[PDB]
Amino acid sequence: SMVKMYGNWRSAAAFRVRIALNLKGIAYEEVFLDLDAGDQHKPDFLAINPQGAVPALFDGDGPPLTQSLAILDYLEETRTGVPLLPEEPRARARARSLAQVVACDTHPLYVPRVRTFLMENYGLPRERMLEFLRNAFITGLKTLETRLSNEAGTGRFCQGDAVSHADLCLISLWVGTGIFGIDTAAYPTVKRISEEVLALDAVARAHPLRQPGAPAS
Amino acid sequence: MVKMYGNWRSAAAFRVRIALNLKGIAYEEVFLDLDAGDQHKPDFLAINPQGAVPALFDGDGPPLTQSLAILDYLEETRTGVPLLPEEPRARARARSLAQVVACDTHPLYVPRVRTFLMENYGLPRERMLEFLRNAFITGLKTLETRLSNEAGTGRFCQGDAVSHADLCLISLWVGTGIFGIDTAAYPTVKRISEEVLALDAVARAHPLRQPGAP
Ligand SMILES: [Cl-]
Repeated sequence: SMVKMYGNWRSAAAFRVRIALNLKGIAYEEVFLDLDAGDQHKPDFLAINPQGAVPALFDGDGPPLTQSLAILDYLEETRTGVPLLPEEPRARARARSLAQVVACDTHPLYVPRVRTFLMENYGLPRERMLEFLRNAFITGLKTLETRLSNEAGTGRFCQGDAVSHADLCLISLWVGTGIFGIDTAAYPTVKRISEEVLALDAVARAHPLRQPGAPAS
Repeated sequence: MVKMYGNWRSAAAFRVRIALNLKGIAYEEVFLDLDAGDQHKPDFLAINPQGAVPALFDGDGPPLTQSLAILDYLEETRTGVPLLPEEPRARARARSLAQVVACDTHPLYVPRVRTFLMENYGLPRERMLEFLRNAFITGLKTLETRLSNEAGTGRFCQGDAVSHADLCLISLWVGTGIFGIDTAAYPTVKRISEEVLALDAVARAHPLRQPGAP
């Protein structure tokens, strides 16, 4: 009778879903887990989510929905009022391709499990592990800047003049440049669009720094 | 006609190749040699700034990249057997399973990452491969748990019809052979993978049956 999300303040995947829920006007409650303190591995949570996935979304009766892109499409197909994809198939594919530059090629390389594995498996200090994270960000940001700057499809937003899944993924990476201290001077098109997206109430309300567990700044 | 810049070993190219065959879409594949640095030539960076495969040209217009986006494009613009169910919960489940591979697992073992680990940290190949192995095992454990215990699984990942979930699953499964990952602990994954492999459209698209393979 109300959507329930299990999330985390910092998670880019949780942020994407949170934005979509807000943009579409879907009432929900979010439960915040500490992913650094191993809440995702606790048996009581595992009782409702065996593989421990965050974010996890419960939409009334049914098993939970996981994986941020799959969830975004689920919301698109079940709540159609404010569409977050265009209608034309090539435009949809481009928007999804841009989203996946982030959600497939970039973000999975900097999740907490990877950060901890690099340190624990190789004995790398945090300072050296972060070289992997920074490289992921920079590689992704370079691709997005080139594509957004040179391709005809870009408008006010990543694809045309309507917010799409591409923008939700883009802003989720952009906020990470703040959280993880990546220089963004070289990506002015990414900046312009990210600020355009961040100016929206639905996006700002969902910002990691406005969630429980966040640091001050 | 459809034209794909591909590679024999690429899991992402394999996903797309399977869909083309299943849906009765003819294609030309250009096989890049990624050991030889074909992905890094200007011509190709022009096509894909990411320096990666696959890239798909569908007539005129710009190339399409990202295997999941391409799979949905093929679903939406072509006829041929559906590779997603009709009901949104089922579609979301299929996509989620696909994304365990395509988001959480596969991006950790692509060539650019293997090369970065060796070059940036000076890791020997054998030590770099621990990162690759950990990715496979992590994804395989997640898939085994989900597929074995969730009600949605049938003959295939989602119900009894092949979907995007299976194309991604088998793209991981074939890598267990190529990269030498033990699979004894994932019997449900094995069952479904061999079910999918039995389909001639999938068997034709197998990495080891592509030009450039050993
Ligand atoms: Cl999952």
